[PDB]
Amino acid sequence: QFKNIIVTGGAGFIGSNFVHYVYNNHPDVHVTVLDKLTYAGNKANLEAILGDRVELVVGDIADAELVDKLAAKADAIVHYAAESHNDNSLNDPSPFIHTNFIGTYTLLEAARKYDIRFHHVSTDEVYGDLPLREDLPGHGEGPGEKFTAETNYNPSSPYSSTKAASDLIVKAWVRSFGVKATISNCSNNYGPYQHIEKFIPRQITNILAGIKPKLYGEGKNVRDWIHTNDHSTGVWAILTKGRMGETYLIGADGEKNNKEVLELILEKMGQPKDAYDHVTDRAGHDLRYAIDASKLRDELGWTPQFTDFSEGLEETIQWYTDNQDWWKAEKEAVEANYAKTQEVIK
Amino acid sequence: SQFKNIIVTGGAGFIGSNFVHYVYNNHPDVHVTVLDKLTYAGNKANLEAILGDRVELVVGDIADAELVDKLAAKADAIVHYAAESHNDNSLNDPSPFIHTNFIGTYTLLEAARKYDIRFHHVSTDEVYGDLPLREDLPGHGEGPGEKFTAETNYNPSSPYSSTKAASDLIVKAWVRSFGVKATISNCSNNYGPYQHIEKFIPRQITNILAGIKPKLYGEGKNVRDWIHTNDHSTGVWAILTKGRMGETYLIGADGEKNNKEVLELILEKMGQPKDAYDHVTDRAGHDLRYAIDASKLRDELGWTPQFTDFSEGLEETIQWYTDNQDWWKAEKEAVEANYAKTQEVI
Ligand SMILES: NC(=O)c1ccc[n+]([C@@H]2O[C@H](COP(=O)([O-])OP(=O)(O)OC[C@H]3O[C@@H](n4cnc5c(N)ncnc54)[C@H](O)[C@@H]3O)[C@@H](O)[C@H]2O)c1
Ligand SMILES: NC(=O)c1ccc[n+]([C@@H]2O[C@H](COP(=O)([O-])OP(=O)(O)OC[C@H]3O[C@@H](n4cnc5c(N)ncnc54)[C@H](O)[C@@H]3O)[C@@H](O)[C@H]2O)c1
Ligand SMILES: Cc1cn([C@H]2C[C@H](O)[C@@H](COP(=O)(O)OP(=O)(O)O[C@H]3OC[C@@H](O)[C@H](O)[C@H]3O)O2)c(=O)[nH]c1=O
Repeated sequence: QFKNIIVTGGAGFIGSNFVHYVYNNHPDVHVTVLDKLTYAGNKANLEAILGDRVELVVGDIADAELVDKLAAKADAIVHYAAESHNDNSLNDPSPFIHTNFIGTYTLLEAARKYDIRFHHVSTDEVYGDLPLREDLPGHGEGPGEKFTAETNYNPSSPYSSTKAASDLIVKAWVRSFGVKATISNCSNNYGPYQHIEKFIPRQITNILAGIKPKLYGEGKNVRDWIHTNDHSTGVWAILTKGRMGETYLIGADGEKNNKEVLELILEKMGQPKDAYDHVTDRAGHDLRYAIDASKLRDELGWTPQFTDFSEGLEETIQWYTDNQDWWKAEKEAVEANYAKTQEVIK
Repeated sequence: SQFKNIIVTGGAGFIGSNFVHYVYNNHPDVHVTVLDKLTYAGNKANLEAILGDRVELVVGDIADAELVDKLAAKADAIVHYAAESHNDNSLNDPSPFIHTNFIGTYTLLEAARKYDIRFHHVSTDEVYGDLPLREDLPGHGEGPGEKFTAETNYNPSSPYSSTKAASDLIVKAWVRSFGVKATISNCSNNYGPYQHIEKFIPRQITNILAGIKPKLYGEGKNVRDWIHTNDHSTGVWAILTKGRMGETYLIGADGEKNNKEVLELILEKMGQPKDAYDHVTDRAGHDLRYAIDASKLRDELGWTPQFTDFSEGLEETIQWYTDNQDWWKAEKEAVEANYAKTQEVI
């Protein structure tokens, strides 16, 4: 149904996985990646697949003149570009305001001008926090104990705040101006090409570099893990078959606490169970996230394929091990940045 | 009276100027610095009588970080009214709404964080979206979820209401993440003296005084919950001085009416025939019914509205616009010409 799509943020983790998906499975589609190449953008994520199907344009989603030139030639925008890290947002919120809110607005106005399709990629963090399962009457399976499409927005941080704000203007542009938009809110992704500032890759690559893994407080927090490959298929389903104006939740029923994830990484890599450091906990830290993906399953027939987390994590560890040249140049700098605000608890 | 040097942003507009007069007359220990950009909606005449040693007007933008810093360094609280406030202007040109409502709120929040001072965010019932009419509700407007509460989901409809909702979300995230000392109020439709003639009630009153037909959008079945600006002022004062840090309070006076009935009352009170008006082009995405349950504010802080007789409040408002024609006569032609660009008689 689309032949010339713009993928914003396609040189990053999840966005580049999506571009690979289209290159492999839909070779009749042309992709134009629009990416600013911040600290998180990486030409190596796309270099081997650039050609007649995929092109890279370096620039800012808030650059209205550039966005206009690109949108005049496209039939859809799939929007991943964002500042994506909670810890960076606590240290300096400025680029989150610019990219996440002003950038989304700029893209919406182009979609309105050219009357083209727009899919907004977003997060479960817009809904805030939930209690741990041991503290709920239905132990996580009762009404209201997971997020649904009817859950109230209640974000906790400058990152999650600016994401939620962007979701709200998308929805208002549909009602007020008839923009052809859909929204997705997905749980925590993992897999190859994730930046080493994030939880799973940071621990794996610390171990590879002879550095201790780092756990925030005692590791009680719970995240709902989904493989990026499954997020790609979900977005493709919503883009091509979704109902205009609707919000869809994406998740794979994969809740784990941070302590248990770290213990699995240590064991898989041959390290002792206690070979890690407890570090300064995150201001305003969100407790538990959990997604009920019944609407997407029911309506569009999407099913996740990578539901064995043990096997998915094993393949992820092997990828970081086999591609050390992809991350080694960033290790010292990322760890030094964290050292400015985190220390070992003792 | 815990706060002795406050900043009131947007204090040269309708509701903000009414609040500054309330402070001058009722809290003589408070010095007020107004920060106002004087857009088409700002008017020094709304403040002139009380300008002097107790109230200063500083002309500038809430998005100018350098100016905001200089003022915040001398203050012990910020009460934030500055906004682009009109749904119709937001549909014609969303640009100033993005700049003022979102970037402006962000800039003020960063100053409150820097100086560790109290911040009260003034917002609207429109952040919650729309409700059905009472005749179409199983509880006739009296059941759970048939009026807005502090637990109601955000679901804004327009560029105006979505930028306001977005600003509310960052305020709450700055509280959880950084400990900013903020409260939020969400109020229903205000009326009274000093309201800009682009708005519903003053537009009809002044059109009649000028020899022009009033204008009703579609059949006028839409419902708004009217509160006198004087009661909004006492509500904000209560929340500023006694509210629980981080909480939202709703302000309303149980005054729901449809637009047609309000227009008919104006016509009757001004000695005009009941059919002496035009139906005109309806608003894109028009919100149907708004309604506020103000229980939380009444029960926890002891506030009660004093102007509960709408007929009498409207009578006094008509008299004000009649006695102060010099305050608005020069703006009439331009406001009506702007509306003619997008509104025709139907
Ligand atoms: N990572 C997750 O678990 C997760 C889950 C659900 C949703 N999301 C959302 O998915 C999207 C991508 O997340 P990710 O983890 O790949 O992020 P990432 O940090 O790996 O990549 C972000 C990309 O955006 C680019 N970028 C930043 N600012 C830009 C700007 N102004 N103009 C153009 N490009 C810009 C960067 O160069 C980078 O390539 C984001 O919208 C995020 O909120 C992430
Ligand atoms: N009018 C209502 O029924 C209603 C109800 C609830 C809350 N609100 C909110 O109350 C507040 C005041 O509304 P109002 O009806 O008095 O609006 P208004 O249009 O009468 O006044 C807006 C004021 O803000 C100033 N301003 C605009 N942009 C600015 C900027 N960037 N920097 C500094 N000043 C700027 C204008 O000069 C003007 O004096 C708004 O935040 C609005 O969202 C309105
Ligand atoms: C100007 C105008 C309005 N209307 C209708 C539209 C609305 O249903 C109603 C009120 O219109 P507005 O004065 O534009 O107010 P509203 O859109 O309800 O928003 C107001 O209250 C909420 C506040 O947040 C907002 O700032 C304020 O402008 O009357 C008419 O029928 N005829 C008119 O000429």
